[PDB]
Amino acid sequence: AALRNIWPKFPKWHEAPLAVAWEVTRFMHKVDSLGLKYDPSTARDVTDIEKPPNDVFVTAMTGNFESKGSAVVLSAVLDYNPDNSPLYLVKLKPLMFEQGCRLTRRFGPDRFFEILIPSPTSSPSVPPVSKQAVEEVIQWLTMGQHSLVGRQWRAFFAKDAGYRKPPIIKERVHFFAETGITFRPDEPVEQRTEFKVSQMLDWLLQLDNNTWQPHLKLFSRIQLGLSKTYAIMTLEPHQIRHHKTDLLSPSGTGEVMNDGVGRMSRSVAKRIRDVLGLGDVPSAVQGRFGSAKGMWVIDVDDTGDEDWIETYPSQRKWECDFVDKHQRTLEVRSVASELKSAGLNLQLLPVLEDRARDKVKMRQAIGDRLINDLQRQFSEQKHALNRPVEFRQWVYESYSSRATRVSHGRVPFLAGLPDSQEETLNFLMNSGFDPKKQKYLQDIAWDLQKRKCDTLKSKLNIRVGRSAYIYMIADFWGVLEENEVHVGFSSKFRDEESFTLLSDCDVLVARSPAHFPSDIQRVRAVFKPELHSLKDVIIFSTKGDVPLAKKLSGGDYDGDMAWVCWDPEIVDGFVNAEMPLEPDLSRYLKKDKTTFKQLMASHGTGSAAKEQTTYDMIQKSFHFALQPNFLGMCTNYKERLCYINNSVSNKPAIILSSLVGNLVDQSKQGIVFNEASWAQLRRELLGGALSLPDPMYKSDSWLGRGEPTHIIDYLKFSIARPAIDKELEAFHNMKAADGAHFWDPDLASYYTFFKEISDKSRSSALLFTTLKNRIGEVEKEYGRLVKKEDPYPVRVNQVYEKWCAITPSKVIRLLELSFLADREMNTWALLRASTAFKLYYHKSPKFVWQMAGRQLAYIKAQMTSRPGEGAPALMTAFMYAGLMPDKKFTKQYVARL
Amino acid sequence: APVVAARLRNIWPKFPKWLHEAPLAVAWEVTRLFMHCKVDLEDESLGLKYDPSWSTARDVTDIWKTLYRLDAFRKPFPEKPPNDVFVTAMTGNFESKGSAVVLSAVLDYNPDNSPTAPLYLVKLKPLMFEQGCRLTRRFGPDRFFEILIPSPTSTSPSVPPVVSKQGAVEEVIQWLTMGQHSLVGRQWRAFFAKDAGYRKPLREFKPIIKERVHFFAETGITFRPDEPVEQRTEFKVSQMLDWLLQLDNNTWQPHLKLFSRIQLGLSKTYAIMTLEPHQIRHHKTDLLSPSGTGEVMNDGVGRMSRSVAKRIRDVLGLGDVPSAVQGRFGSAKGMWVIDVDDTGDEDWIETYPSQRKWECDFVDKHQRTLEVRSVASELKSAGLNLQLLPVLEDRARDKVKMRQAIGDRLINDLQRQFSEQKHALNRPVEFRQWVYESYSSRATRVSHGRVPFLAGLPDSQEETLNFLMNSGFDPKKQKYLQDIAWDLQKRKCDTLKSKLNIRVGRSAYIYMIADFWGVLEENEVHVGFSSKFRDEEESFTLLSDCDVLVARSPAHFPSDIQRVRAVFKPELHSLKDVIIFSTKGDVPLAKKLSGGDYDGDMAWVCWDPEIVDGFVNAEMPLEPDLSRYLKKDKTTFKQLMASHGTGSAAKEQTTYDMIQKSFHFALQPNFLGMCTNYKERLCYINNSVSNKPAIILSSLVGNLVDQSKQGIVFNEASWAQLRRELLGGALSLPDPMYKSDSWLGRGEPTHIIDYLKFSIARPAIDKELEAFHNAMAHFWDPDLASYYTFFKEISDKSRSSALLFTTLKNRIGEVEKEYGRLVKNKEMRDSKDPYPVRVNQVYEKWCAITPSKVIRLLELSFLADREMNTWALLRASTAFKLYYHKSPKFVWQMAGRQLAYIKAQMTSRPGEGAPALMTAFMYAGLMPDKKFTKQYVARLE
DNA sequence: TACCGTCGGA
RNA sequence: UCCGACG
DNA sequence: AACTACCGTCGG
RNA sequence: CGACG
Ligand SMILES: [Ca+2]
Ligand SMILES: [Ca+2]
Ligand SMILES: [Ca+2]
Ligand SMILES: [Ca+2]
Ligand SMILES: [Mg+2]
Ligand SMILES: [Mg+2]
Repeated sequence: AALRNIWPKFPKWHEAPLAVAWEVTRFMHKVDSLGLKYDPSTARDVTDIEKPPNDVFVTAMTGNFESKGSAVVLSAVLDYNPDNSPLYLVKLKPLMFEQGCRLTRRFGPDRFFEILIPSPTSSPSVPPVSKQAVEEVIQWLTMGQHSLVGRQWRAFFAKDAGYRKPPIIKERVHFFAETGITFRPDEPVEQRTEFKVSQMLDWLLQLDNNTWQPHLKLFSRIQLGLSKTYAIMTLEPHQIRHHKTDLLSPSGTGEVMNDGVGRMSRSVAKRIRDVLGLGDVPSAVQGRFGSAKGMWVIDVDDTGDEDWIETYPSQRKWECDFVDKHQRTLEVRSVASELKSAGLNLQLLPVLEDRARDKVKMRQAIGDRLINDLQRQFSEQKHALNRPVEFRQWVYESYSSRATRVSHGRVPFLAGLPDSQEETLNFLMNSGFDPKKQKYLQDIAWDLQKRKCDTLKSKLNIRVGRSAYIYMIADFWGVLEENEVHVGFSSKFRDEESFTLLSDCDVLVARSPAHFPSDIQRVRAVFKPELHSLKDVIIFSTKGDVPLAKKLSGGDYDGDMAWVCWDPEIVDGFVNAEMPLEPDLSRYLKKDKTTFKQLMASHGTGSAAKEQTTYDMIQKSFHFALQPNFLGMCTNYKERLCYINNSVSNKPAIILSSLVGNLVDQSKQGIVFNEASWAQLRRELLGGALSLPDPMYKSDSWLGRGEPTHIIDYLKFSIARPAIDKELEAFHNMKAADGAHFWDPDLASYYTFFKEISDKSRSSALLFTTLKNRIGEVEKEYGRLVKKEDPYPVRVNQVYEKWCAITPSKVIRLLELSFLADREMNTWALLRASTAFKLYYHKSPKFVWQMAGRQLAYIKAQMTSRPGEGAPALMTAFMYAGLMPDKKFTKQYVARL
Repeated sequence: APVVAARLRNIWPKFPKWLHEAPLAVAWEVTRLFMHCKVDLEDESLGLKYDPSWSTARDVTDIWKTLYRLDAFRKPFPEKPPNDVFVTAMTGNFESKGSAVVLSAVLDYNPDNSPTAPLYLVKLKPLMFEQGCRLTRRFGPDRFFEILIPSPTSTSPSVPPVVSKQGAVEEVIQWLTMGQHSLVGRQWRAFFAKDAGYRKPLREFKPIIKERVHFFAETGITFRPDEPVEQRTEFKVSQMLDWLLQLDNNTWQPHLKLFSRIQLGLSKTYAIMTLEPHQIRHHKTDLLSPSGTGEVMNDGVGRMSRSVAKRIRDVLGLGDVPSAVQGRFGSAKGMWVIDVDDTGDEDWIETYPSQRKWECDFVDKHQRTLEVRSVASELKSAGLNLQLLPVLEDRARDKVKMRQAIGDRLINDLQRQFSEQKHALNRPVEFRQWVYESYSSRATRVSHGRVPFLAGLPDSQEETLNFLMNSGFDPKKQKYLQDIAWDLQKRKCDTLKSKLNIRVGRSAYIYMIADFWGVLEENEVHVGFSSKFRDEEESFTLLSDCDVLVARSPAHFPSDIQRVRAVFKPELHSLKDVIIFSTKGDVPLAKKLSGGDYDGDMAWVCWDPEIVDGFVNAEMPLEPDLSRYLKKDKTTFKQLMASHGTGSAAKEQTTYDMIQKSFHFALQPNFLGMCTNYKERLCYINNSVSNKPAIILSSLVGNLVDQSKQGIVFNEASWAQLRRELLGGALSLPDPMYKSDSWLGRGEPTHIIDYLKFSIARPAIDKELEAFHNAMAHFWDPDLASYYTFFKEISDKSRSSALLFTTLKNRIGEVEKEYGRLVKNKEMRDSKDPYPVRVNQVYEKWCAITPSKVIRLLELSFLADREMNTWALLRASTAFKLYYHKSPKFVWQMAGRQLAYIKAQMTSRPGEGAPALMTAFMYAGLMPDKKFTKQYVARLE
């Protein structure tokens, strides 16, 4: 309680633009009758007054916190303050641009403030102040306004942000600015009318027509207003087709067959392409529209050019009138785009094996694939090392630097070589060095492969080229039969056969996470020309008793993606399983069903009652949301117990699958599940208080007895590790080495050159001896500071600074080339590198290459040039970074040779 | 004409006794030098003897160096064979990885008209690689020799009199075919000839029609009477042809048609695999029309097993398995498509009668080897051409509409291609990406193992643009780079206004195939792509539920473009990058397309709705009977043999008769060109491709393309008579106005081509070039003068340095003046020395400019490539200082390389990254990263 | 004054 | 442009 | 002390 | 880290 002054105080020193106030307050970095005064508001860069970029600042000052659909964000991080004298330390983050949302577009980003705060229901770090208290924290966040940068902030939403480092579990809480110093009673940022959270929520959800909803679920729908989305277009009432019924089963079971998905007209789809700047028209988008959320797919039957969209009951999360423009605006979160290979995750393996007709054969196949994959990998690197052009291509494919190059506009350099080992190899190879000839490169290439082996031991990867995660859609047009799916691609899906569609074959579909044996299903891919224009989506039938998506771990067509696999080896043994009869767990899982109406009865009728009920929902929902979550604990418990049983289909496996199936829906479903319910369910149905071990596959080595038997144990320890160990032993054998050597007669060329001049001139000899000596001093400082585990980059740079200081008559002017702004590009730099190489190449080779790699590459390129054999090119750092190896050149050139 | 016969006795270079020991590659390349340097190979004054070193040479320069020691050879050496070729000729038995070493010569008429002078001058070409063929694989590339020779029936004014005024044609033909020709130790006998078109005479020795003639080496000094290239067995041309054609079983064929099938043995192909007899299904009947017309519906195409397709992918290194290949297999020629019904794993192929061009037993393994000429591969956008436009207008439901559209399309296509280059020009990273996507240099880079240079810059203008931007030059700040981009665009505009190749995004040229499986109804076609076919608005992986136009070039009849319905059949989904026509109906759709079929024909396929939707199909034309003018010589091989009798001697004589008779037939003047041009002019002046004269001439040229294969005789008199009796007289029509570069007509253009070129293309091109010229910069760049400044300051305080600096200055103007004479002089534009040779001579003079510690420090003599020393930097800088405005082309072409070096040196900034000095080879293996260009620009904006 | 279209430069 | 195939 | 916190998809 | 299921 005495939680009475957590936020920074606002002084009357109170007329500053909101952006100016927050950035000035950001002083916190820490000064509390000094003559502080309001300097003369029109700044366009923060430096003029951990830094907000100017573009953000201009939009904050002049753009009303909005630009290109991006909103400036008032985000803050709160962490427990160490001192425990009679709580949190606020750290207002820099102003940043984040994608906007319905609520910020309708009321203004400046009126929204988001914080990351430690959960009060959490852990040793939690201060004793643990001895209380949660009600007091929740009251602090909800019951009252919060003053900050001259605005009164009220809380209206909370969501789990997960474990965060000050590690503890932190909540994201959202606040709305209801009033302020610049605010007006009953629009620019400064001239803002005062609006209560209760009205802001009533605008979004139209509570008067939704009091029948469980308030917990209603509260969860607030997330639609905060969904970060691209505003595409606004549609007119006569352009919106609200259906009053979903597509239902033809078998009369009553099941909804298009849960979450509707059609849009082809023109609407075109506007999406135009607004988002997309190479083609998207077949389907994940979006929001009024109360509706889910997927929209092009009506392949739309021949006109008129804009329209439909909604369905399964999509509309609350009764909406769709009157306000912002409730009629199509909002896209993502579009169905070109697919990539998915591989096979380990959760799928137990179910795949559980459903195999021949478990021994299915195991044998997965293992033979992995052995074939690892053997290919090891063999390809060995072949690549033989030729620089081939090794450059392999080194480029193993690690991606484009992100690092784009952010820097160049390959970043530490001292005389690029930061990364893979860039050091390519850079040095581009200058003519050979890994099989220059030991320095040989060693580097040895590290990377040795580190690559260590990455394989840690993580088991079964990669299947013929798999992909794909948005799921339902078949509005009735062309697909119950067990048929349609899959066409927007481009070539490449597997070392290639595909543009799937036709006349079986496929597996699943959703991750898969738990029940039926959470994977085998189906027949049939390409229907009627659907040819829908690409990068998989289309399920709308016939049959139950929608196929429902079978995929309770899936639907509202944004769900399916794992789709058409690898014939993985598919052919699979035997479908009926959906499981889920046990009754109500003894352990209590559902709070209280409706908004029931909440209101406590207060009466009319605006005053409704507003009270609304702030009630918020506080109660905050309590629920802050209750410790057990999804992860129970998921891990299931993994450990199913491992022990080697079963995913027996009685405890179904129980745990049903349990975790309800723990994901916890916020929307109002499911209560505390520590005591977990202890009771374990005691009565599982292994009681016993703490379960971790599966053996969770460590790098087989620490068990006898040969591994669990499929994941078998693949990681009986297939993968022995193969990896065989390559490592081959690599360890190195000892064997007509070999790679540090010495390169090319790199001493400048040294020998200047030695001949020095022998005939005393004046030049003195400069040479000085140079030789100063280099010696720096090599001793490298031994001192580099060979000292303050940080390693800093220490290398420290020597590099001393190295670059080694500086030098027509001879001096020709050596120094003063007109060059970058002294590392003059002839003295070459000479220094050559002389250092000559004197320290065998004693201390890393010093020479780390200090002078850059110039050694220059010397090498110069020396290996041959008259009339083409021209070496001197690339600028920027232009060098934008180039990549040409895969076709390597294959074509290698074939010729 | 025995005066011609006199000048036809010492045409080939003599093979001296001192070179008999030489391997053929030696004899060839040694002979080439003697011929190029004007030294007599039997000159006794030189004391010539075989150098034993030549037998082990791995570089031709090593052999020629020995000759250049002699004073007689000390003129620039002739173009040299690449080293891998030469080694292959010396130790590889003339074959490497499916490539054959080729022996070729070019002949031109001797300008000397002495009665005793050689009629022709010979230039042996350097050994080279070309793809092999069945005949070179079966008998060895070293036994084949091909020449280009002037056609003795040429009527050009340039023909000497000894032939033009004389029995000369009969004497030349007899020279070619009567007996063996001695050359490099071997006896060569002609066995095939084909038209090689109009060729300019070599400068070393007015276009003339030349023939390509192929000789087989029947024997030679090292040959053995009845393998390595040197130990070869005697073999007669008559026998080699019998091996190819199995003449005993083909005497029923017209001998001229039989002769034309020799091309199948010479077709350049990749040998894939050899199938066993039991894997080969010879069909006795083609797929026939279901309506009983007898018409063949799969003319030239058959099925292969899925495993055969896989082997093709493997052997050729393809990304995926190709649905269809163009190939040869024994006597069969045509297309083979994967059997979509094949689920086994057994190798097999099938042949049809329409594919088999002679009766072949398929016993020999070389007659059982699938050979691939080409595969159906990823498609690209096509465009219109001058032949389609009049037919598209003829068939248009609204001529005025289509006319106005085609034009407005040309206009918008020009605007997008100018607007994309103008945006890209604003940032160097973006222009580089645009230049890289503009052209393809991968092929050249892979062959030379680097970017080839001419003097101080890459040869390509595209490579030069990127090479100089890679060193930091901006194309909006340096005029030399702007000028290069300008010239490049002009050239493309010139091509548009000359060829009117209007781009149509939704169009492609696609191999045609027939539907073996009966799923396509008549007038339905199936098109699936192997990957996304992009068009700015829409992208495609297949075509479904739309109308398409299909056509073949040459298109002449109104019905040579056909509008049909694209229907995607899931049964055929695995056949990609081909267009499949129906095998139902009375006539195969392929036949309607200028008489086409499925043996390698490609169709122009258009699915652009604005172009498709106005088109109205025409019915097939009522063709005239032209037998009065086109006379087919149908003489069979059997009939030829009756002149001689039966048995092996008779057959051998008949075979050589076929050859000589077919040479005479092949050397007769061809009228395809004249009659096609006549049709163009007539249809132009009438502005009609559908009236009676248009149909007659379309039917005529339709017959003359088939000429050599059909035995059609059509002489000058018959052309005249044909024009007289059917076409209103033997006239000489005006050239269309669009043949000229500016509008020479009166008033507004009337013909659609005139309209598009002169009303649309020309004004728009001048408009774009006006706005492109306004969206763009100086020659000067202070950075490039940094070294020049640096050294004036030194040489302002040193007399010795100043003397050096002045000699450099003076000698640069010396070479500059030489550049203005050899390259700049418009007079030198035509000279025996071509542009590259003239540049190099100036470059050599430039590189000859050459510099005590200051000299050592400038020279860096330990560097093997003096062009990388600091001197080369000072030289380029000074030259730039002096001539950046007066002679920009000179500075950049001589010193561009070092200028690039100085620029990258000067623009480097401390701690702002490191410039990278790439090796020439490593530089050529890199390509722009499109994903980097887009990611970086987005961060910038 | 004697053709056009598709590919490729081993 | 030149050279080499092909339709 | 010692129990004990999930999978997948895209982007950055 | 940032969204999303
Ligand atoms: Ca869902
Ligand atoms: Ca749902
Ligand atoms: Ca043909
Ligand atoms: Ca044919
Ligand atoms: Mg659901
Ligand atoms: Mg034909």
